[PDB]
Amino acid sequence: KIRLYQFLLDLLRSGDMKDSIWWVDKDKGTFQFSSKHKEALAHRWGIQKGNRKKMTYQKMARALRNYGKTGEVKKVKKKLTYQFSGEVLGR
DNA sequence: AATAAGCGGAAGTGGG
DNA sequence: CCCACTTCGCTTAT
Repeated sequence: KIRLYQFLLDLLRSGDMKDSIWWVDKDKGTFQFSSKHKEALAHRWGIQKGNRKKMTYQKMARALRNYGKTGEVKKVKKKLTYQFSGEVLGR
């Protein structure tokens, strides 16, 4: 199956769900979620995984926080803003 | 109080 | 048993 960071990057690269997520600085890999439309994006994540329960942004963001040590996706100090690693962007 | 964003421990569940 | 997520209490700022 597809990893969450790759699902998010795929969305960004295709301009699907443009109301839900967008680049802030695409060269740096900084991207941002919509306050009001993030739940439809998380909902789509959960379906794509076939999960038992419905996926919510909180649980998606819980998953994102695990990337913080290994580094694929880091939280930026702005509202709803994260950043892909350079390694993630090069692939 | 209310609310949205943000955090991390911990047990559960996947993985041709 | 780790991967790679998946499913409260706490905390801060408005």
